[PDB]
Amino acid sequence: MEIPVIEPLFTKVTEDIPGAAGPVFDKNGDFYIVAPYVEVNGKPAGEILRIDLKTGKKTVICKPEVNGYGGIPIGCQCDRDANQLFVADMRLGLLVVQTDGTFEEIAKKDSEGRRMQGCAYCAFDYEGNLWITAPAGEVAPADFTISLQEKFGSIYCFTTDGQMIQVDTAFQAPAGIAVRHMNDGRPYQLIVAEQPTKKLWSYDIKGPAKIENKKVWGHIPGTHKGGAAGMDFDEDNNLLVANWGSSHIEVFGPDGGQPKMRIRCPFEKPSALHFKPQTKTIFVTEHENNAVWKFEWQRNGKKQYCETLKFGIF
Repeated sequence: MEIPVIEPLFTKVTEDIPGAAGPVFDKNGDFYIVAPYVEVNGKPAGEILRIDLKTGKKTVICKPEVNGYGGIPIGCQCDRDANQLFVADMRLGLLVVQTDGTFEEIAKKDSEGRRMQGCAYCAFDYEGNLWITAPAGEVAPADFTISLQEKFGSIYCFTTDGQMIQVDTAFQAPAGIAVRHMNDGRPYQLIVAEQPTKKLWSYDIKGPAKIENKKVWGHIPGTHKGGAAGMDFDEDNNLLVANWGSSHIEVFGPDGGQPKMRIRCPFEKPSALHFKPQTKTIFVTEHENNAVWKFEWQRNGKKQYCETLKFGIF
């Protein structure tokens, strides 16, 4: 059996975004991305940008720095309790970013007193817990390292009661992260991409910062440089994964294994993907042209945590 391949129309949203990644929509419908590879004096100076969907014009929302050390923001999720962005930063860890450009560095150390690792991708479950991958070594002012060769990448859970808890470690550059929910809305599986090994790993979610039953969930095709990066679910719990270096987005079924479909990209290096709320439109960031694109998927995306109601009774 061959994996079926579709090639839908990709439309340019914006361009000239150094290391375009972390697409996200806020509670007002505003579109945001990150530009991690922006530099000042040969030093990290990554930016969080807002983009007008009609024109493609860019507004620099936040240029985060802690004690003179610039950030490398990679992955974003919007909160539901307030219109604020949770941003995983490779130099600064987890950040909470306001629309006025002010930001708060969440953790310099974890719950056990260990020094915080630089983060890349984050994902909310419906209970409010933020699951985060950390492929980098220690946060600034430590020297920047990434676990591309040796296994020191970690997984974190920022719980609802504000605890930064390391839930697993010994990953070789952990990348994209997503939560599989059951039909009733209960968090069921935590899917974690491991980039160079071309594998997706899964956990069973038992509760806040509680993961068990670690196993191989899916396989990423290709022997190219790179692998799985940004990823998210559609409404049927199909996982769509940006496969950096393959010119493809992989489509997995709810139970994983081998991809059931491949989406051909007009570029080599998709970095991340995010649905526009209540639509079939996926916004894809990529590193070949350092640009943002959009295409229509077969169905709506999975309801995002920022769309849900904190005081809703259903």
